[PDB]
Amino acid sequence: VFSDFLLKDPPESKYKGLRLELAVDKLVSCIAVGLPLLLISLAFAQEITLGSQISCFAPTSFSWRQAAYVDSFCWAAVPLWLHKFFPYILLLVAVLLYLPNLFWRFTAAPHLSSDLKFVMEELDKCYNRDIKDIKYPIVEQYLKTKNNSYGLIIKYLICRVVTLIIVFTACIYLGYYISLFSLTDEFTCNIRTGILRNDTALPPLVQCKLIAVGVFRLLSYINLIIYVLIMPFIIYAMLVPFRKTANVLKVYEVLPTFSVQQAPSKTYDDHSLFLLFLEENVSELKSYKFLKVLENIK
Amino acid sequence: VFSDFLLKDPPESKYKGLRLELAVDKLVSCIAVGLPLLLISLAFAQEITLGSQISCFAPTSFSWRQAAYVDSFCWAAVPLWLHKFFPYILLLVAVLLYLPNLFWRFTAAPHLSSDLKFVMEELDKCYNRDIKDIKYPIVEQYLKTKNNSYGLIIKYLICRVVTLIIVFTACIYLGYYISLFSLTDEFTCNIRTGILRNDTALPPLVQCKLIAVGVFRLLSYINLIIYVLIMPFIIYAMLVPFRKTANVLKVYEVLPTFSVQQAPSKTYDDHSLFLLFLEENVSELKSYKFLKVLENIK
Repeated sequence: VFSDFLLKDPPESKYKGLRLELAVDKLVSCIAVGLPLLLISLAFAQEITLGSQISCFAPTSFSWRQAAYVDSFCWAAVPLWLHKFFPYILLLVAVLLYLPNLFWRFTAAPHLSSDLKFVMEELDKCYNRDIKDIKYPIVEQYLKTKNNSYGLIIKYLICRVVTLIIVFTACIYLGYYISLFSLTDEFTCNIRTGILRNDTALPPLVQCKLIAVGVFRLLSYINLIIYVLIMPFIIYAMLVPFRKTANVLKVYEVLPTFSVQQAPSKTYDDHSLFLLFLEENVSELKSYKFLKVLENIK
Repeated sequence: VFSDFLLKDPPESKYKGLRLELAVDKLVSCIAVGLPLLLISLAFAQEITLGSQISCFAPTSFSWRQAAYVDSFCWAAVPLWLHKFFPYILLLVAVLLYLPNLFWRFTAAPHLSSDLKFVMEELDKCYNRDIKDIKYPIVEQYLKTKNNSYGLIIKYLICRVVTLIIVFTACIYLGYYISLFSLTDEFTCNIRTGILRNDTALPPLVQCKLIAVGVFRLLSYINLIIYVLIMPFIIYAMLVPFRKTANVLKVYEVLPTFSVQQAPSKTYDDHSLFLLFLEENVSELKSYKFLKVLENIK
């Protein structure tokens, strides 16, 4: 009947902590954000301890400031900018990896939270009414409405694709850096450009060794290992229809007011993602344990 | 009848988190504020690691402090001030981009929040009364009153226009800097002005190379790419009437006390912006899901 649709008695803070993000996605994002931040914090601290990036052997005739000038000249411009922009690139990739979390929180979190709250409220009310009667399937209709939408799934896929693309780009950059800075970390520098061509009082070439190359190599190796370890998790999370989902509704047709589920399908609609979130958050539902034990009774 | 106008029972904290800013606007503002701040923090840290901005080759006859004096002279005054004022300009544009958020929060947030609260309260009360009757359109009148106002839409347009203008000015400045500081980062410096003209003990010219030019170029490239990526979002947000709006009222004429909407129009009035905010915040409304499932029933 049209008597259960009243909403004059809504819960205040009954749920208080609904999980709006999947556990594996949260873990992957947390790792991929924390590791670069900590590693470049370590790099900044280590070079602050060191105080320089490149060391060049200047002739004894040169004074202190002439040696400083040649050091600065050789530090500015085989691709050399890879070693110079490594921490900035790591910050950029860390910020880009943190961005999808903000996008998901700002574009899809409130609607998903409201839908989950409504669905579990309806489930609990229907279970209580049915268990009181034994001493209308609103949830089924809401899921049927969700069966044709495409917004939340598109947002989730966009977040996962952006994260995967950023991770792959970072992996490519780190591998290229590791391959390039492997033979040596020293080169020759020519202090000749400009007016310095005329005078021959300066050596034609000076040996310049790049410092902290080994530390950067170790950080690149760690980042590459972590990223190639976490990439399969992102790939698996992308395949929403093929996730190992446990049908929470499979235990709910024991009640008389629930029909047997038919036509699973669940290719790339909001039904699949919503079912995944419902399975994740079913721990809060009070009636789930009662339904499970009642099913195990028979 | 004139009996539903009582207000002796208002909710205390029923809503608790109404979204007073659009998701895309919030994301654009957050990105355009965070990126420059982090990038100039990186620039400050990097030069603190470096400790200098310009390196000049001084003659061996010069002492330490004479070289420091010529370094300072060449650092002070082809436009050179572009490289000197880059972080200050970035802070200025970041603060100017953060200003519209404060303007919107101080001038339009409370009134919009109150209007939204009143509208959803009226919607919920009318739905409950109608669903109780089946076992006066105050919202329509309030929207008709809002159909002639122009304040909130003017404030929103002012915020968007200011943000777009600041972003475009920053893009122009960054492009000009990138174009200018591309051929070289070194020049010649003349230590002659004042009493130094008479004595010939100083070289007529000295080579001075600007340091951190490549880092500034990379930061400018990143800022320009991000800003030209986010500008179309601002342009789309400016076109309020042409937004892909979903009529939340389209599901509300099922109730007998609701009339069919007519004359959409919605050119540049507060009705369009208020409808956009209502569609964004409809997730909090309890009756929206019930109306959706009832509409899907038929």
